[PDB]
Amino acid sequence: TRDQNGTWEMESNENFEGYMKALDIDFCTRKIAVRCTQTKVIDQDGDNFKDKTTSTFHHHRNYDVDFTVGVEFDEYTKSLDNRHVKALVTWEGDVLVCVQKGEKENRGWKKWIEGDKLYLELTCGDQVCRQVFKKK
Amino acid sequence: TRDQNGTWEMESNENFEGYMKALDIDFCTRKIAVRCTQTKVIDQDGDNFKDKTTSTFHHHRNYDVDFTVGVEFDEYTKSLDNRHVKALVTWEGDVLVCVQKGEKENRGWKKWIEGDKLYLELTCGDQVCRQVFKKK
Repeated sequence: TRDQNGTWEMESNENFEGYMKALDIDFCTRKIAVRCTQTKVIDQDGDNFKDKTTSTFHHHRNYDVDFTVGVEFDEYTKSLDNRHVKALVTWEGDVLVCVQKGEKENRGWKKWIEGDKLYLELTCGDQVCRQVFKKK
Repeated sequence: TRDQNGTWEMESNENFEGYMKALDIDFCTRKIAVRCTQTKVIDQDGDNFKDKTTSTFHHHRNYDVDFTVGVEFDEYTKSLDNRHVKALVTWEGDVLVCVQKGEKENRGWKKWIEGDKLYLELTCGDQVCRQVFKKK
């Protein structure tokens, strides 16, 4: 049949990355594009076509870590760089301090309550990231 | 206080990209990561900690094309390779066939209905991508 009218949801995708490579699309765009869902709305009147395609990219990660202060533990940093470190968490006053021994030097974090907010400083080498969280 | 229990929502995030760079996280991952929401649930019993962090990012793009079978038209392939092509769509039986004339050779697609599914084959050079769509 020639009638392509309808709302179409992509259910299978084969060799999208090979096609994109042939178009000289960079590895980054290919990595996001191949993870997208695709919805195609086709409005067709005889030989006249309107095609609206919506591509959607959705990312969710969960990263769960359990530890006991003072007991060195094995950490696999799956939510970041996916490396194995030997982490040791200790208290320095009211600050929670973690050294993450492994491939990277000067790697760890500090976590503390100040005001009614949670402060997190992550360090690796010469870089320090500071994050602040509020209670929900 | 040493009591870090609670559900925490990130409200400030500074030098995350520098920290990720030091961890050898590529720019492609970093651009997604800096856009994620972050919620941290800390369950703490004395020196025993469970930390569950969840990160989410959602993005959607639209690509809308109108054409008439047999009428050549100008197409700019944003959301793929960002090139200008002169597209010409024709019927070959009940198969909708398009040639995207331009820089890339053997570039085009075929679109047809078989059963109640929509089949799309995209071609560039020696690469063929095959996509199958179902009705919603």
